[PDB]
Amino acid sequence: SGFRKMAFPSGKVEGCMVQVTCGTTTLNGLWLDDVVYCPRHVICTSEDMLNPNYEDLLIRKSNHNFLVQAGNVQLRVIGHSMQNCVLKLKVDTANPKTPKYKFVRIQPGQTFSVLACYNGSPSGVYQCAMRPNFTIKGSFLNGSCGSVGFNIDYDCVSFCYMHHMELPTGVHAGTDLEGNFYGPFVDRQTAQAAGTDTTITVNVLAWLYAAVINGDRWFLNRFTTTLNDFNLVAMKYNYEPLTQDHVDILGPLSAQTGIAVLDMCASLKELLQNGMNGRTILGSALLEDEFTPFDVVRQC
Amino acid sequence: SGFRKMAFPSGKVEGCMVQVTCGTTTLNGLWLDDVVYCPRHVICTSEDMLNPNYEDLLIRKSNHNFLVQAGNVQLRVIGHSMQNCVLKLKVDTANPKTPKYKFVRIQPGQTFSVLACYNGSPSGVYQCAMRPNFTIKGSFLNGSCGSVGFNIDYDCVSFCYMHHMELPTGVHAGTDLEGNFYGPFVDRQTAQAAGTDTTITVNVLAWLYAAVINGDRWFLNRFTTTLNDFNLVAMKYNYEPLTQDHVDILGPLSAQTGIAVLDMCASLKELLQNGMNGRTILGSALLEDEFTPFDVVRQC
Ligand SMILES: Cc1cc(-n2c(CC(C)C)nc3cc(O)c(O)c(O)c3c2=O)ccc1F
Ligand SMILES: Cc1cc(-n2c(CC(C)C)nc3cc(O)c(O)c(O)c3c2=O)ccc1F
Repeated sequence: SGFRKMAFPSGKVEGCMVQVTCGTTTLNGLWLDDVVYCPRHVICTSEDMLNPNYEDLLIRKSNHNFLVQAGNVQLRVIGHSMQNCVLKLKVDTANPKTPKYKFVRIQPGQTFSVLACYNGSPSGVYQCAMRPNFTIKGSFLNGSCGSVGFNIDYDCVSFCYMHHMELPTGVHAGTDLEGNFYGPFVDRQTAQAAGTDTTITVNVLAWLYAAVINGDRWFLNRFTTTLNDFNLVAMKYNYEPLTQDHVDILGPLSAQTGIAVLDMCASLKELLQNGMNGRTILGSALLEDEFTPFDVVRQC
Repeated sequence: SGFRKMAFPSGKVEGCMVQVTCGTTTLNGLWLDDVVYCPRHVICTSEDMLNPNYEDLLIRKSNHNFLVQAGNVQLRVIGHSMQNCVLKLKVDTANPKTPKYKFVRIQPGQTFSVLACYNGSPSGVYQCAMRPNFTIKGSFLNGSCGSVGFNIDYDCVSFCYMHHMELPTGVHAGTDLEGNFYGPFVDRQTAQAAGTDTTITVNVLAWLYAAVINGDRWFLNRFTTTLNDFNLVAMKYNYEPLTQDHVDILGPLSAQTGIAVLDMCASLKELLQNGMNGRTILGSALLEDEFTPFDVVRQC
């Protein structure tokens, strides 16, 4: 029993975190086989950021401009190149702690764990969702660039996020591990801001199921709604539309609790229209939307 | 910016988790140097639990009754003994991944990370507080016994919790690593239940400071209160009394935000008397009490 925001064990990723220094900037890098991945703005000075031509700055660099430290051991950089917004520093040593890994890009609404790092040293691990507006509500101080997000499946680490910058509202923007930003953000100084966000409906539903599995039942009722009538209510309250595919995905959880998806939607409609009247669900007074259906099955 | 429930990187603890089987029971063990630590009820059958004499059950055991598996490698048990409520299985191999470690007992109100494990395999990591009633609000399914709680300080893992059982309200009870239970709980079948709980005041205050550091300010005000007048309000709302030592501990956070502790107490008094009026603090509609002052400084 119990339900917590649970990250994946981070050990497999901790063994890949290194420190990359170029000029006066030190940030974090991901060391897999004989390649070190890090944000390309490591090659920039502060005054470069207005309109950096990264093609410029990189040709003006050479291997010895990059100091790579794995723990106490210096790694010798033997090659450098750019892929989109990440830098690939080829080193002379394959990381013996390289786990089986994948570079996958996630969808808004999916979750992952973040290993927050400073100077190549892991500091903490926590769960995140990719928001519908492609930001993440992380916890990052200056120095955390290069920290990565990931899922683990059996033995295989699927890296999905690298941290690049904080936006003006305090949320976070980054790339997949091929260097392509999530969302309409760039690694140069602009007034870029997070777009408007929505609540991830299928996740809220999944979390309600986690609540029923854990003995919270006060919000259940005898009503059902149609998918169309629920979606009218969702749009009013700034929730993603619910699709039949979401309904299908919630199936297992529906079967385990004996509460039909559209039966649970009726409860969600009541919660949105009436609030909670001073009660809580799984220790929260808000509707939580950063647990996927998979996260719930995983933990329950 | 941002503020999340952040666990410590679990890699150092993952390398110590093993699987301990005795009879038909398989649970988790902590492998440090040439000793494997696990709950002593691993030697019990279900029908033993009414009034087990653990001195009994253990003398009726021998080394080969205990199967210890570290990943795929079987560990040979060469000694067994009981210390309070934990079993110490001496094995013929010192764990080469033994970190620097300590066995420390924590106080109610302190926090730690839990590496939830099944069959010796780490499943997830998350943050917990030891409640004032010595339970923890964890996330544990059957099979999770032997999972440990810990803090990390520099390079040193201070183990503070081993999981033993779930209580009827769904909260969790366990021991320190010397086998002494937190709170008035026993590893035998009774109607034992969590005692009444209170809210950890100094932590709520710390979290309010984390909120001010992150730009949440709507709950601040120009009032101050006396320590005694705040404590009258705390007792009414089932909050721990606030001591001068708590006030001292909050000092750094007070200095960093320029908000005097008793100034923040006045805000806490208003929040308790009026609620939040539909607003949120750090994404929560409840007053959070599972961040210590240290947790806040650590993350901010
Ligand atoms: C103005 C601006 C700054 C950055 N920037 C840079 C780039 C540097 C040359 C100032 N380096 C970082 C390093 C970190 O370790 C970190 O955590 C960060 O957030 C940043 C970061 O944001 C990115 C785009 C921009 F338009
Ligand atoms: C009735 C009762 C059960 C237990 N008990 C036992 C003991 C076993 C012989 C049934 N083994 C566990 C193994 C886990 O892996 C786990 O997660 C658990 O919660 C337990 C657990 O609770 C402890 C005291 C009790 F009075």
